[PDB]
Amino acid sequence: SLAEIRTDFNILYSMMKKHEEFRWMRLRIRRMADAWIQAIKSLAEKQNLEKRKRKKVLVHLGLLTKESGFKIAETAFSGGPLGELVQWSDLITSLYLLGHDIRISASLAELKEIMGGGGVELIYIDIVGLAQFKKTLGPSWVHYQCMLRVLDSFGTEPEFNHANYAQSKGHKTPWGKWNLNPQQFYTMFPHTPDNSFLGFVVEQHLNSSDIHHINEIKRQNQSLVYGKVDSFWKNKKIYLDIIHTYMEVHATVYGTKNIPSYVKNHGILSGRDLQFLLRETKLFVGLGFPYEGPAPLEAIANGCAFLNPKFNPPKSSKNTDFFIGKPTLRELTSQHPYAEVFIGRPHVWTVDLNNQEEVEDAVKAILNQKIEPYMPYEFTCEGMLQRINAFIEKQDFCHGQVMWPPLSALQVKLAEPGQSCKQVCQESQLICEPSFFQHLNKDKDMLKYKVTCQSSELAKDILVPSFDPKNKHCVFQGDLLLFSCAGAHPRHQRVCPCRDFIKGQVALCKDCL
Ligand SMILES: O=c1ccn([C@@H]2O[C@H](COP(=O)(O)OP(=O)(O)O)[C@@H](O)[C@H]2O)c(=O)[nH]1
Ligand SMILES: *[C@@H]1O[C@H](CO)[C@@H](O)[C@H](O)[C@H]1NC(C)=O
Repeated sequence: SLAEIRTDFNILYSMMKKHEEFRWMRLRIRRMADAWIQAIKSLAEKQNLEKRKRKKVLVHLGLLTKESGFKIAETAFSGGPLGELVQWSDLITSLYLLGHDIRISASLAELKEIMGGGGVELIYIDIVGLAQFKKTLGPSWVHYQCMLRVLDSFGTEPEFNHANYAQSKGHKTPWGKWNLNPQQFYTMFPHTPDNSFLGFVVEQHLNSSDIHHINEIKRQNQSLVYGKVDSFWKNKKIYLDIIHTYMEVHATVYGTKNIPSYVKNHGILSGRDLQFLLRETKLFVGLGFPYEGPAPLEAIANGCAFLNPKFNPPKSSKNTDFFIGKPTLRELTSQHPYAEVFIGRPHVWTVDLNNQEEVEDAVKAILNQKIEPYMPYEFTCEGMLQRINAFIEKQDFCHGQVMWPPLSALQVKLAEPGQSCKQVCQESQLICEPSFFQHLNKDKDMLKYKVTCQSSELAKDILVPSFDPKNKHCVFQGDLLLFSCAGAHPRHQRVCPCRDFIKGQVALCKDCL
């Protein structure tokens, strides 16, 4: 009944052989196996993994069901989308190494059998899979809703999750409306503090001697374009011509008349051959699309600089077809906001693609830069293992455990008008902690944080609790499902729950382990 760390992948390989659909994830795990095993042993030596209850975990890969009809396994080796399979691979591996009892499903039949078998304590599922869960189980699916952890790359904001409020606000999207605790949504990058950051591991294969003699390994004038689809290259000729002035321009593109004649195409590469190419490459070139993928972090892990297209105005539902109907109003300041804000120079140059001088200076700067391979701790094997272990042991929506994060981590901030709780926490080098809103939502609570309510009313709005400092009037939350880090009050101040984070591990407060 106690979890024991696993240091051998034989049982896992055996589980993943039972579906052809898993082939790409099995090959990824096999390439990263030595790094994973080093990591679970290191975590267990540093940090108490003893006396954890072994959980029966349902892992339902909705994106791999026939019923979903996505053909993601079918395109996995021919340049189709891999972001979601990267994350699923690293989640399954983490659960397995931590010694949990994983039951993998990629069919309605398996979903129903596993849930039928009882004893399920935890459910990892995607958005397509969640619809299938509700349909397969029927009305008692809600009996399990607190055990759901919903892999949702781009995030779901409270205003979209609340079905009745989303309708009241005229949101016409099919997405959202699950009425979950929004911390139950597991994102690819830590961009949505209303949600939990799951992430993944950045694959690299530089041994200690590679990292040291990286200046001698790298072709100093080799650039590689990020963009495995020809359409991504539309209207990039002037940009690429500026880079071609200084560097060879390599590509990994399928099929192409958006691609200048001078570009050295390798076509779609296997994982190992891509990694070898990144090891050789000085500059990884963003075209603007796709948004918030793993590929740039792979380049940075291999000592490549990332040229990150800046978006002014920021891209969102208000101006970008891709974002219309997504259950979020979040704006992207660049192709890879994580790379921009949490890594930055010298590894990431965030440049206006249109500004020829800024692009030319970035390329010339990057050529003159010393290579330092870098991975943020949260995207290492040991980082992800620490994060998902903390979530499994500590994160409880079923009212069975102590409060987490602990109240001790609460730092109240007042957001100005036009400023969200996400923004005011961030610019204090903190992060919004939506589990703390419940402590900021009445007169006697506001006194503790030096806010004085002469008058107060209740509103069912994402923008409250709010404070008019001019009138000393407080608006409190009437619908607890509408507590939201996202959203700026145009008139009043927001009362905002912030927490600290372990540096390089934003998911976790300093006292959260
Ligand atoms: O020729 C290639 C180009 C990319 N990739 C991989 O594709 C994965 C997904 O990265 P991307 O950011 O392109 O995300 P996607 O759009 O597939 O979700 C990364 O692990 C890359 O290593 C690959 O295997 N071969
Ligand atoms: C890059 O470097 C190679 C080898 O030093 C050189 O022959 C080539 O002309 C360079 N190409 C560009 C576009 O700068």
